[PDB]
Order: sequence, then C-alpha cells, then structure tokens
Amino acid sequence: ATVLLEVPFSARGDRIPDAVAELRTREPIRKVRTITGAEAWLVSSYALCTQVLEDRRFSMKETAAAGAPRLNALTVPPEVVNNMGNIADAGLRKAVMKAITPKAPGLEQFLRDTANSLLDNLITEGAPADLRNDFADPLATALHCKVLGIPQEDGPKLFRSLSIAFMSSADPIPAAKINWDRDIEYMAGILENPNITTGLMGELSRLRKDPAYSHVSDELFATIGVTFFGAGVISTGSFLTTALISLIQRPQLRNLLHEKPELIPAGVEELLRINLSFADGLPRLATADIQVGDVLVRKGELVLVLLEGANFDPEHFPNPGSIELDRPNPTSHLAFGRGQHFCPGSALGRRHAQIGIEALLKKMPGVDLAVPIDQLVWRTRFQRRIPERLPVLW
Ligand code: HEM
Ligand SMILES: C[C@@H]1NC(=O)[C@H](Cc2ccc(O)cc2)NC1=O
Repeated sequence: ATVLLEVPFSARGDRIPDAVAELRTREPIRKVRTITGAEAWLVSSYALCTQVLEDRRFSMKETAAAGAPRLNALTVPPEVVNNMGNIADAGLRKAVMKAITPKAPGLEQFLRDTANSLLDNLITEGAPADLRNDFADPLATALHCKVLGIPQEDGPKLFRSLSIAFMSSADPIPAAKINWDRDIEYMAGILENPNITTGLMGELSRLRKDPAYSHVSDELFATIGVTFFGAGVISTGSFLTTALISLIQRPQLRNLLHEKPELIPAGVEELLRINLSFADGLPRLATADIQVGDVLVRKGELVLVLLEGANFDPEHFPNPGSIELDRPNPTSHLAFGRGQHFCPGSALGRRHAQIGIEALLKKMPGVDLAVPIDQLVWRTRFQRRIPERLPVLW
C-alpha cells in the first residue's frame, strides 16, 4: 500500500521531473495531497490550466476562507489574498499599473547602470562570484526601491523579510507576522514622509490626500507598498537567477545571444516559458461544481494550476524542453498566469531579465558554473525554486 501522491514533486529548479509528462498524458487532472494534509486537484495540461485560470468561479480570494483545504499557511492577513481586488475597488488600479511600467524616464538606464556596477564589482573581486546574492537579488532590490521611490539604503532590510514572507509552510509562521507588521509600519512612515514624491509611493502619497480617495484606508496604501516590493523582488530575483542557470547550461544559445543581442527579448520569452521558478501550482477554490476534463470539481475544493504542466505541454509547445527563438506562439505561455489575476508587473519583469542578461553577456561572455550543477543547494518549502548560491567563473 502507498499514500496519495504528494505535492510539490521536487524543489530542483534545473530540471522538470519525469512525473509531470506522465501525469499530463494519463491524468491531466488528478487528486494530490498538499503539505498541510489537505487533498487538492492538480491540473497539468495547457488546455485545462487555461480553463481553470479563465474561470473566476475558481476563486483566488476564496482560498483564504476559514476551514478551506489549503495548499499552505497564510503569511499575510486573509484580506491581503484579495490584494488586486482591494486595489481595484479603491479605484487605484490604473495608478499602480502606470507606476510599475519599465517605460518611466531614466528607469531602463538606471537598470543598465546598476547591472554594470554590480558586474564590475564581481570582476574586481575575482572568480568565483555568486550570481544570486551578488547580482540577481541586489539588481531586483535596487529596481524595486527606484520603482517605489524609496531610498536605496532601505532595500536590504526590506529584502531580509523575504526568505520567510514567501515560505510555503504547513503551519502559520510567527516571524512572518513580526516582519509583516514592521514592514507595514515602514510603509506607513513612507506615506507621511515629505521627501517621498516619486515612484509608486510618491504617487500613493499624493492620492492619499486627494478628496477622491479620502475613504481609502491607510492600511491599503501601506499594503500596496509591502506587497509590490515583496512580490516584485522575489519574482524578478528568482526568475533571473534560474534563467541564468538555463542560459549557462546552453552555451550555443549563450554565444548566439552574445553575438546577436537583438534576440535577447525572444530568448527571455523562451526562458520564461521553460522556467521552474514557481514551486507550487497556483491555488484556486471552486465556488461551484465545475467540470474540468474527466473530473467534476465540487464547490469548496482546492485546485492547483501547475505552470510547468502547461508550459511544457507538447500539444501547445512542440519539443517543449528546447529553447526555440522562432515559435509561432511565443508569449502564449503561463509564466505570468492568465485571466483575472494575470501578473501586473509582467512588462517590468521582462525588462529586468532582458537588461540583466544583456549586461551579463557583455561583461562575462565566458560565464560558466564554478561547481558541478548537482552541487547547487535548492531552497525547500518555499513559494519559489532557487539555489541558495549560484557560484560562477568567467
Ligand atoms: C519574472 C517576473 C515575474 C514572474 C514570473 C511573475 C509571475 C506571476 C504570476 C504567475 C502571477 C499569478 C499568480 C496567480 O494567478 O495565482 C503573478 C501575480 C502577481 N505578480 Fe508577478 N511575476 C513577476 C514579476 C512581478 C513584478 C515585477 C511585480 C510587481 C512589481 C509583480 C507583482 C505581482 C502581483 C501583485 C501579483 C498578484 C496579482 C493578483 O493577485 O491579481 N510580479 N506574478
Ligand atoms: C497572490 C495574492 N496577491 C497579492 O498581491 C499578494 C502578494 C503576492 C503576489 C504574487 C505572488 O506570487 C505572491 C504574493 N498576495 C496574495 O496572496
């Protein structure tokens, strides 16, 4: 006798487990057990993942309901799960979207200058260099401080809450509340600070005193700051780190992108498609009885949308494990989700990776792992798959 198949399958972000394709072919919708002991429906084909993400009756908001089957414990107050919904209801969607665009004056130049400075520092110190701790993560942090309009010196401390804030835990985390309350207080102080007049916090600070937003709570304004910093920094830092691994393991692609940097945007779209950065399926709670393939999902049940299931589906992306720069459907992947909850920072996430990669190939064209790939230490019980250190030589 064996127990029900458990999720996640592996914390390794450098290879996709053989189990994914086997599930996708035989049972693209099947029952699994999460770390909390709850049962869930794991969805692994492109067709079914898109069906679930395009149907609002599979609710993100309802995953926070008391007594619901859970993928993991909340690291934020339950109302924060409905973050975008709260921003939309406050009439703040357009303002937040405009503040997080990579097209702001001098922002891409700031990204290039920051990427170049970080790399020059690594070259001066000499090999081995750690590309996560000393390149990808400081670059993500520096970008988000600039986008938020907060001092660059405040970035490292806000960053330090992240190894706990984005844990995928079976039980509540006391440290997550300590850090959350402290970071909310920091953001409340930013709103009241007269020096903060640019970026997202500068804009929220002015909307806060505008009569058309007088009834929006100060709780929501601080929340926007903490959530966009956290989600953006963890997502861009983790994606860039694992995209660099995908690139290092493909010297032919690395040489082509160095020779023809105009192909970098098409390269990043493929790096996004094959990315294993999300450690768990995206969770949704059924608010009705809905047919998904061969299964009638019952109201109150948890559904997990496996992004790599969709992104490595041979029926949508032929030869899925291969990076191909001339696919007819390049942006049709689910790396940024789909539907109601499509990533609001997708444009900024793309630009961060494109600039980071462009600067790396120019400064370190001979970049290679300084350790056998099996020596990378993969972070466990976390919302992202990331190596603790990324040792390289050049
Ligand atoms: C490579 C970069 C990124 C990747 C791969 C990524 C991926 C995702 C994915 C897949 C979702 C959907 C989650 C779901 O439907 O359950 C999501 C949502 C979100 N992302 Fe991104 N993201 C990235 C960068 C960013 C950036 C730069 C920001 C902000 C500055 C950001 C802010 C958010 C927020 C706030 C949501 C929640 C949307 C909602 O609840 O409706 N992301 N992201
Ligand atoms: C996903 C949902 N929306 C949010 O904005 C925050 C912040 C967030 C955004 C994207 C993530 O991958 C994680 C958290 N919390 C939530 O529970």
